[PDB]
Amino acid sequence: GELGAGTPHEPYNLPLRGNPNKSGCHHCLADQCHCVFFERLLDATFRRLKSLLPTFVSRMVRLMEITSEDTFYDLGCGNGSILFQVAFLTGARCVGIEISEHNAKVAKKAWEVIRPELEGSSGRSMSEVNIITSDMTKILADERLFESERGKTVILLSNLLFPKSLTHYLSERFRRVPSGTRILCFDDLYPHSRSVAAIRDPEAFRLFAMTDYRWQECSVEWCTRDGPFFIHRRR
Ligand SMILES: Nc1ncnc2c1ncn2[C@@H]1O[C@H](CSCC[C@H](N)C(=O)O)[C@@H](O)[C@H]1O
Ligand SMILES: [Ca+2]
Ligand SMILES: [Cl-]
Ligand SMILES: [Zn+2]
Repeated sequence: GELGAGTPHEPYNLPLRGNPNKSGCHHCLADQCHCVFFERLLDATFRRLKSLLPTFVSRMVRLMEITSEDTFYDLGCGNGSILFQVAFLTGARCVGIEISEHNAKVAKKAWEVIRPELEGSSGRSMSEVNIITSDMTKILADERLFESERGKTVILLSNLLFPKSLTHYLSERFRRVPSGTRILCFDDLYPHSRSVAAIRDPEAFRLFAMTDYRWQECSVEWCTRDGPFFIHRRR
């Protein structure tokens, strides 16, 4: 149902439906979804105690082919909302890395209060969610990270406000993750808008299949309008 072709000139884009689906959602292709449920649950949880909204996560789970056999990594997970939604929708093991100690504390406490509610409503046990309080560069400096997962690895990199040096280091490091790994970024790790890119960086194209996307309107906190993001799949 997505429009476009995933190319730089025709990125994949999903227009909002004029009327909500049966779950009240204007975003998802499916006529049933959990976006509003998670909106309300997240808001209630964090009241009891720069972001991607639940509609974005619902679209992402489909785009990145996330399965219960995958391990989902949110690099810069913040309060952990993405981890909670991905675990609920996929059953994958979820790992978040957060450099801010306060944010890691908030994510762990929110997970503790939220997991009982998800398991009570769905009747199913939640997969594991782990929060690592650290700079992601320290963690990813280990070449053995992700290797045992055999490419059953999904990585979210919300790096619009990351310094360019950090994104560049991640672009270098992700060339060496196993085949099959899927990586989502916003400030492109492997700029490929121009046709000469494959001559400038032939290794990046040998190592990745690259797909361009527009995020749906009102799916990101900072913008009501749409914007670009990219999925790179290790060949
Ligand atoms: N070098 C670094 N290592 C780990 N986390 C970092 C980091 N630089 C920035 N971050 C974190 O990345 C987060 C970006 S906000 C994105 C939050 C979440 N991924 C979402 O999509 O909703 C911030 O919480 C910030 O603390
Ligand atoms: Ca490797
Ligand atoms: Cl490898
Ligand atoms: Zn939805």
